[PDB]
Parts: sequence; C-alpha cells; structure tokens
Amino acid sequence: LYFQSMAARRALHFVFKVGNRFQTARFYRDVLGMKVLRHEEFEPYDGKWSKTMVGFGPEDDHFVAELTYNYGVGDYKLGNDFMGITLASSQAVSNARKLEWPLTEVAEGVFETEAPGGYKFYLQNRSLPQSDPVLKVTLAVSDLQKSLNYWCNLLGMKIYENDEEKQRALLGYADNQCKLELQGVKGGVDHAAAFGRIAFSCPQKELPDLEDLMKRENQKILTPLVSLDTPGKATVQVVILADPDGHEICFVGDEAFRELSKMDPEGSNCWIDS
Repeated sequence: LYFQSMAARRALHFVFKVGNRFQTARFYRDVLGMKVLRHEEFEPYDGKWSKTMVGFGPEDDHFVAELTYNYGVGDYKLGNDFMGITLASSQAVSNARKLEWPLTEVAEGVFETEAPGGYKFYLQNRSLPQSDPVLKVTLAVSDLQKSLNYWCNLLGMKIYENDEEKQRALLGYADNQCKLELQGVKGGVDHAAAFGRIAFSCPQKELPDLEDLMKRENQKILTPLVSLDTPGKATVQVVILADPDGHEICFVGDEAFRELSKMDPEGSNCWIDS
C-alpha cells in the first residue's frame, strides 16, 4: 500500500569487489583521502572473506564504499553496468597528481580516475565544506522510462534532473543524500563478474511491505527477508532486489543497521599496509 510514499529512506553504500588490497589501500587512503570506518573478517564464493567500510565519515551521515575481499580471488572481470562514483574533492585531485595516480580531465573541472579493478571515480576539483564529498553513483540502464518507473514509482526516489535528450536522470531520497544517476546506454547492460550492489535503509517494519509490493508488481526479489550476522555485532535484516537491468539493491532495517555501522575509532590500524 504505502512503501513507495514513506519518508524514512537513506542511501548507505556501494559494494565493490576487491582483488588487489594493497593498491586499493593506496587508492582509497592516499588518493581519495578516505578512512576505514570498520573492518570485519568472516570465516558466488564459498570461503573466508572480509568487508571493509571506507568513507569520509560515519555511516550514519555518509555514503561509503563497502570493500569486499574473497580470499583466493585476485581479479573480477568488470562489465559496463557501473559507470562511476562522483565526489567533490580538490584534495583528491591534488593527491592523484602528487602520487602519479593516472587521471584525466574529462569535463570542465572533472577528473576521471580508476580504482584497482577498473571502477571509475570522477573527482570534481572543488571543496564542499561541511558535507560528504560523495555526490552520486551512476549505473547504466537499457530503458530509462522503465528504470524511472521502478526507482521512482515503486522505490519512491525523487527526480532531481531528467535529461530526455541524453537519457540521463538524477534521483535521490533527500537533498542531502548521495544521488543515484541512471544513464541510458545502447548495447545492453553486462554485469560480468565485478558487479556491485547499492544499499539503502528503511524502518525494519517496512521490509515485508517492500517484498509484497515487488511481488504484486512482478519485479525480481533475489533474497527474501533474511537476518545476517556479523561477529561480535548487531544482526540486521535485509531484502535484496534486482532492478529492471539486474542491478542488485539491498534494503536493510535502519534501527539495527545503525547499531551495526558504528564507526570504529581504531579503524586506520585495519588498512592492509598499516
């Protein structure tokens, strides 16, 4: 009935598959200027793995990167599904130049770089005091109208920009949150092996409403309501969806997620090269 219309929605993070942890530490810490917020070790990949949340500040008020490492997996073929994270940091641009991390000005004051694995980061050469540098995540879509119907009419995001000519829309749950940019492409959306997942929270009571809505609307549920455990921390509940182009989406219950996502004060000891 009302899942599409509730106010309490928050963009959390994007999940990246990491093959090369040492170069990844160099990129996120020394180029971007991000820090480790929390790091956890867990005992289509079956073995040991680790999750490192990295960003510009606590997950309560920042959009962060979830870095996933599967022990024994050194490479993930990157498709054309993820088109970049855009952040405002002249310092990151300065860091790249000082470290000779390759970068290219691709639009006025916007410098394109790649994280290890090939994931695009667009660094706007400016500083925004008080606020999260992370501005948007861009994903490729095959049919923008279909994607808008799903992200706006079902998931309830609002439209900030809609450029019909360029087949590009900018969506968000609030003015102060990271935005999701949908960019129409020709040739199909290929997720290959490095595909990620974008996560949002909502009150836990609404998770079954989300599932009901997606069933009613004949949309894909990858994982029905399930509880996930993290050693020594709070158990959370998630529903995992796929959007019309197969992009993975996690909705997590916000109250438990806030307990889980407390920022660790000793995070920096957790970089692999520390």
